[PDB]
Amino acid sequence: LILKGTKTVDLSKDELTEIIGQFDRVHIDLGTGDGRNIYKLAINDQNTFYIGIDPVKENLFDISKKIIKKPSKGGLSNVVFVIAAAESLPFELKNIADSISILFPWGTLLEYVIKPNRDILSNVADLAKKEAHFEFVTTYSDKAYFLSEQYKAELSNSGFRIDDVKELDNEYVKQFNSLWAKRLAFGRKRSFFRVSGHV
Repeated sequence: LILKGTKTVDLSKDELTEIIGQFDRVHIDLGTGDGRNIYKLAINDQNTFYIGIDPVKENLFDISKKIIKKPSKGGLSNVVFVIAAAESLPFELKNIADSISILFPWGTLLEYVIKPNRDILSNVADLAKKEAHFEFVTTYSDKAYFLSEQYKAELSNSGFRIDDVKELDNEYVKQFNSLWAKRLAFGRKRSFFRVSGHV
């Protein structure tokens, strides 16, 4: 279940394996949103295949129509948008990612990362390969909680070993091309949190 411009089509496990073959790394961005964060990641690193997952295709149409253009007009060969939700990830993505990111999640996905929801995070952990680097960047209102043993033990029980926790400012977030990230970055002073480590 992927997007070819504004049209939804199927991609089989084989086809995907074939594509991933021409790359040394595969990164997955969950709840990718409007696909801009992923777009910038890919354009700056042609040695990685980027998979942006999101349950709402309407928000992906623009970038989706753009990545499919010829390279001369902003097209990209290392991107694919998957239409799925954290509650039910596609089995084809099992044990495939070298790295995973969840950037500025909203709604239920934010809840799953913050609570945390061990079951849901467990399913996300299944998308990563043995190595697997991960990054969770969140914000709620405009750091000790994430460094607590409780949160650390729960994420660990889900397959996520925290190596670092950092509090980022608007200045940093101003770097993201996401319209959602920019609204967040350009507004009131706000606190951002990045929990990162390995699977």
